Amino acid sequence: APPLVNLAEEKDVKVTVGENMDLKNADLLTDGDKYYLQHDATGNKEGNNWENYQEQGTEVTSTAEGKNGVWVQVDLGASYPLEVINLKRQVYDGQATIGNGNPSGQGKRLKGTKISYKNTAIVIGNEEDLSDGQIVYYEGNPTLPDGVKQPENVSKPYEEAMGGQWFYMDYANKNGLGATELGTTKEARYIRVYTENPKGAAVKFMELGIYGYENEQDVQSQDGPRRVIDNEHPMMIATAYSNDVYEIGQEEGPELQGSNTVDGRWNAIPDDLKENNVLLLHTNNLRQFAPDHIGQAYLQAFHEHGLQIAYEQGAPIMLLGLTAAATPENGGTQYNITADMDYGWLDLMYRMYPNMQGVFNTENFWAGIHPPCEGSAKMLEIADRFGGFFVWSDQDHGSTVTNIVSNANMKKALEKHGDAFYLIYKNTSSNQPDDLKTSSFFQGSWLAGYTGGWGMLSDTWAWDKQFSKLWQGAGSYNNWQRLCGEPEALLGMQMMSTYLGGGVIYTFEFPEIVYGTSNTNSPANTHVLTELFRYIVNHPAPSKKEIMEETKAVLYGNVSSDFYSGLSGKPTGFQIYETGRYGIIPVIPTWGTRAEVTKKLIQEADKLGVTPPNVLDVKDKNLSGQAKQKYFKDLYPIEYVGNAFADKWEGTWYLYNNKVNTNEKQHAILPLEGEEESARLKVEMEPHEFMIMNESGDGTAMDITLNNYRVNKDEIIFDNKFGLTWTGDFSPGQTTINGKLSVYKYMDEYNVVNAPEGKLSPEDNELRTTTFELTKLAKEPKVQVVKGQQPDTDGQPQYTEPKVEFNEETGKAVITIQTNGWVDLSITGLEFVYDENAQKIEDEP
Ligand SMILES: CC(=O)N[C@H]1[C@@H](O[C@H]2[C@@H](O)[C@@H](CO)O[C@@H](O)[C@@H]2O[C@@H]2O[C@@H](C)[C@@H](O)[C@@H](O)[C@@H]2O)O[C@H](CO)[C@H](O)[C@@H]1O
Ligand SMILES: [Ca+2]
Ligand SMILES: [Ca+2]
Ligand SMILES: [Ca+2]
Ligand SMILES: [Mg+2]
Repeated sequence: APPLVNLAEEKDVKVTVGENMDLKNADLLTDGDKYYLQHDATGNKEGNNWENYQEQGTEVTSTAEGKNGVWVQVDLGASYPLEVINLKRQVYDGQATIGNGNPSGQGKRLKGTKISYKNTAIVIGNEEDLSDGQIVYYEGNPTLPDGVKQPENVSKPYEEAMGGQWFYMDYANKNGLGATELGTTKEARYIRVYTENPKGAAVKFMELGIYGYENEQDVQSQDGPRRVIDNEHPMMIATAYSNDVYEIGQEEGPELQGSNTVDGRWNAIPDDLKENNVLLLHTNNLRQFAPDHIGQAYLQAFHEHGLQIAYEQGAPIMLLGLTAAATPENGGTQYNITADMDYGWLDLMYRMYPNMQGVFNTENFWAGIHPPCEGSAKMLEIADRFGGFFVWSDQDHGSTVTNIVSNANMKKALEKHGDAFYLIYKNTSSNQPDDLKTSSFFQGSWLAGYTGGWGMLSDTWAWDKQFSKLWQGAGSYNNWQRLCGEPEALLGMQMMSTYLGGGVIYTFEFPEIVYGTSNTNSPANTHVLTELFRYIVNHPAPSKKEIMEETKAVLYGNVSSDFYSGLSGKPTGFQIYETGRYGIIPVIPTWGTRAEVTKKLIQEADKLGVTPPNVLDVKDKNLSGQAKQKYFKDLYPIEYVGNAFADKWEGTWYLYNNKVNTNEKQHAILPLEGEEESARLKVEMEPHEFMIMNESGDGTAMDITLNNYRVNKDEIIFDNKFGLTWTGDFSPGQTTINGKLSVYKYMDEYNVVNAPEGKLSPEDNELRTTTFELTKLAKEPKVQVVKGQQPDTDGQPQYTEPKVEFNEETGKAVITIQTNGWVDLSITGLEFVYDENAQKIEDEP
């Protein structure tokens, strides 16, 4: 257990009241329950109806005539450093009803009249009569203990809330309501709460949480950030979705999609990569549409439970803070139990769990604009106060970033806390060609210093919108089938392109396919993600300085989707390029006027010691399409010839075949280093392959890593040879739809890395050819596999031994290999001589 605890709950406390007061059911004050839900075992429903909100609690009643004010006091049994207090009293005058929310007819919200209590005060101390009392909070005019002085600044009443009220130990910080620095404590044994009900002599106290430490040695402090996210410290996020089943008080940790667990996902990660990974707790459709009491209870219980399990395993955590515009801010939806977030609870999670790091937001604007901005503004402030971070994932059709800045509170929060805020793409709607513009916006936002970084969320839902079987269009298959169809190597190609643009966050869905099921690692995870991510961890991406230095043009405004065609590549929806010649092309959205953005970018460049790029409005005559190619070709020299993607960056060539789902070979012809400048490497690749090449520099050697890992889904998924049920319906006794269960069955039984007996190795044994032509050489070069992807349990090879043909009379050496997966090749004994016929590395006339 972490050092910050609810002492009121953990200790054997004594509860008392003043003379002429009656005390009833004292144990309810410190039972950890603020909601008194009764039907947890049946999904918080009795029949088809959500259970009512029924408020129970410790009742204190004045029996002194004409004097309704009461107090209740807790003796913790010893003096402890206290940091936070949470007080909740009866919220509703009478009983609240369950009425219509947002969206109308599905969302549910409590309705009724809320109580605003008066003459509320909180006093703590180390004498039982509190003659040494210190004021934590004071509203109205309750008579304090003898020896405790009236405070100068007095609070006014507030409306009681579902989560209660939160108090901290700095009276000068908003009269005790203002959240303090981690570890701001006062030592006390006795805690007294004063309250007067506006109607009558009785107050029901539903909970008094008193959070502190066992001793002063355990008191925490804010000594720096919880993590660094940058080119030298990249971060992979894996989403841990609730399976939508949970019961408050259950012994076992929350079940995740695909028979996964929080601890299980963490322990599946290779040890050397754990420091660059985080788990995102996502509530998914847990208690979806539920009214306030059920929503808040389940949001809190699910996240706390995940945090605790993570804490025991040493796993850092992000929480889903906001999706589907489901926020407690005015106008919010109830599409998710994030609707019932209590910002006091979110603060508590950072104080209680040292492994709590970040907040995640995605997919809001289809459902509402300003509510998710208002909520994100508050959560960004909280995250950054604790040295944490905030990630916002979305595709930008053109108004995503401008919507964010159009909200005054979010704009202001970004100005103060922007260094802890990260924008990552999300290519779910792959059929809209906004992938490349999104990356440009997000890179541009970072480059100019409005945000702390950028990155990627690649979603296999992208495949659903366009394709099915290999080389085929969507056809008439179920969407859960098409979800499974994406080539594994393509995920690596996407990672490579994000890396080259100085991206620092990497995340993938559908998690049960890309990371795995049943706490195992999937084929994608094992043979692509973990391999390439290890390269990214050990070979830092370009810094902001390096991006700035290589960038000759920055655009301003809402760049056209189709701008990239005939430049870096046609937007495919899959976040890949035809060439690396121009980089990502940073486009700064309208964070301010062109002049304001220009000044900001110049300041950022100056700070890095770099020449500022020129800023052009997207509408500039030079970017028209006739003149755009001329303008960009004059700024950025050609590096290689051919139709494959290639980028040379700091001595290393990065390549891929850039066809998403068309079976075409592509090539790249590279000028090689050394004394002989006519030296050439031609690479030819079939689709779904990426490559990293490093020359020795003296023209004698080179190392090549290639990866073209692709599982064939044609028979198992699309022909459906095992007769799985791919539909959106529930089957008898199931809380998960058939389509999902089928994905899980595929991953558990039919596509298993190192498949044990009775399970199938992945369908990955059909190999494809990569060829390398080296010219002009005097003698045959030497090739060998340093390391290669090993067989699954079926014994079938993932590569064949490389073959070298060398022609004496011409310079040409041809190296051929067949792979499905990764190999590290080493080529040595290269003796280049002058080649008058060497391919010219230049543009066409
Ligand atoms: C009902 C259901 O099973 N949903 C799962 C599914 O949800 C995603 C798909 O519906 C997809 C179709 O193209 O659209 C996505 O927006 C949707 O994502 C989910 O909902 C949005 C609002 C966000 O909260 C996302 O974080 C969330 O994933 O697939 C996801 C995983 O891709 C989950 O399993 C859902 O349970
Ligand atoms: Ca209680
Ligand atoms: Ca380059
Ligand atoms: Ca080198
Ligand atoms: Mg195999």
